[PDB]
Amino acid sequence: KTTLFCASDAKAYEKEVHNVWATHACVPTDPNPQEMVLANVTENFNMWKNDMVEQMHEDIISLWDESLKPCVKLTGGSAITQACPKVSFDPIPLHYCAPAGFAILKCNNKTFNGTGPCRNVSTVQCTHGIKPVVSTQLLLNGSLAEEEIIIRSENLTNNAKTIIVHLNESVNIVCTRPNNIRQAHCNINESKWNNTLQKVGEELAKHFPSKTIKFEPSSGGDLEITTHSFNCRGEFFYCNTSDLFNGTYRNGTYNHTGRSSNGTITLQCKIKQIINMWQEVGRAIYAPPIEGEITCNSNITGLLLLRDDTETFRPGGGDMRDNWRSELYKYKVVE
Ligand SMILES: CNCc1ccc2c(c1)N(C(=O)OCc1ccccc1)[C@H](CNC(=N)N)[C@H]2NC(=O)C(=O)Nc1ccc(Cl)c(F)c1
Ligand SMILES: *[C@@H]1O[C@H](CO)[C@@H](O)[C@H](O)[C@H]1NC(C)=O
Ligand SMILES: *[C@@H]1O[C@H](CO)[C@@H](O)[C@H](O)[C@H]1NC(C)=O
Ligand SMILES: *[C@@H]1O[C@H](CO)[C@@H](O)[C@H](O)[C@H]1NC(C)=O
Ligand SMILES: *[C@@H]1O[C@H](CO)[C@@H](O)[C@H](O)[C@H]1NC(C)=O
Ligand SMILES: *[C@@H]1O[C@H](CO)[C@@H](O)[C@H](O)[C@H]1NC(C)=O
Ligand SMILES: *[C@@H]1O[C@H](CO)[C@@H](O)[C@H](O)[C@H]1NC(C)=O
Ligand SMILES: *[C@@H]1O[C@H](CO)[C@@H](O)[C@H](O)[C@H]1NC(C)=O
Repeated sequence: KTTLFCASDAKAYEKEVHNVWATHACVPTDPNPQEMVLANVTENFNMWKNDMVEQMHEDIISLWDESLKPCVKLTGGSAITQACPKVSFDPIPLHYCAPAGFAILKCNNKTFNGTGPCRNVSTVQCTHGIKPVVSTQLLLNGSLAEEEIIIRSENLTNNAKTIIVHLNESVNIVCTRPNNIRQAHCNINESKWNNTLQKVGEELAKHFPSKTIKFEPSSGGDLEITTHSFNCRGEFFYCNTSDLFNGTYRNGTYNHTGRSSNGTITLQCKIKQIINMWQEVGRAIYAPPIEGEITCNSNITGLLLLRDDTETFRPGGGDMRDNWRSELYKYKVVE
């Protein structure tokens, strides 16, 4: 309804690039924030049409332009060349704050699916701290649901609409390029993956009740959406999830179909230099990988799915506003 500002813990003395950007663009966080409950009000939210998401998307585009400069950027006809130094890159949390005379309304219902009316509301001046993590298929390093796994969609009957699964317990994923230069792998505990994909099948079943629930690898598209892609320490990883989204949930029981080995699923990955950009339609070329071991240890805290008797779900992604939505869903600017 208005333009918001960001607050952060960044420090002007980190040269990590999120820190640099935030110290120029954000104000410091209030050490003790005000929050004002109101259990009577009942207030309508819509996470799928929330202008906080558009403002955040702008900010993160700006951060990546300042920070992860490509050697070449192809946008349509044009090709732009610049210095592409290797940088230190680790996302930090960002708070979005309402300016003077507006407030941010927070929905306090633990199972609120992001849509419709909400009974227990609050007024705050800033959101919680949201780490702007760019990735597909798996949402990393977010904040888990309080109670049960929530299923969010602008419209579950429209199978073109992305489904956000909000996990209530996180699942560890560890990706490494050991000391090819391009070759890397990720490891997930097959047990924890089994467990969470069962519970996700249960919630999906509540919404599609006759049908069998199948998980299957992403069909087609750019490598960025057909693998789980993400930035780790500056380098762009592309990890094959064919052994991860691979399993059936038949009779209130889940059966994993993908290959494990000693109780860990291992995704093969490549570090790539030609990137399809998430900010706009365009390509970006980066320098070859840094030296040594490149490792990220992340929490899978949500999933992005697309639905095709039987209902089949494939990993989705590609529109980073859904990443921001998965965090901003309980908030609304007012007044
Ligand atoms: C229903 N939604 C389907 C969908 C599928 C695929 C995409 C979108 C949307 N895009 C999308 O919405 O852009 C936002 C937008 C919206 C409206 C108008 C313009 C732009 C992307 C369009 N950009 C290209 N074509 N170059 C494409 N996504 C990626 O390229 C991607 O994620 N790359 C990547 C790079 C690095 C990392 Cl680390 C990473 F994790 C991922
Ligand atoms: C979310 O809840 C609303 C009612 O609050 C309901 O109308 C809508 O269908 C639900 N959507 C999903 C994806 O569960
Ligand atoms: C998370 O939610 C699921 C499904 O809604 C439920 O079965 C499970 O017990 C919950 N787990 C935890 C750790 O709260
Ligand atoms: C969402 O789903 C379908 C589109 O397939 C359509 O009936 C309408 O847009 C929506 N329906 C409901 C119940 O929201
Ligand atoms: C879940 O993973 C463990 C580890 O391999 C396995 O022993 C167990 O049988 C699996 N459960 C399934 C596939 O339902
Ligand atoms: C992932 O690996 C499988 C089997 O190794 C292969 O068939 C599939 O095409 C791969 N997908 C991508 C996007 O690399
Ligand atoms: C599941 O994994 C196996 C081996 O890891 C693979 O052969 C199979 O094609 C995968 N399922 C699908 C639907 O791709
Ligand atoms: C997730 O957070 C951990 C701890 O801050 C970090 O080491 C890891 O690299 C993060 N993952 C991504 C993809 O940013």
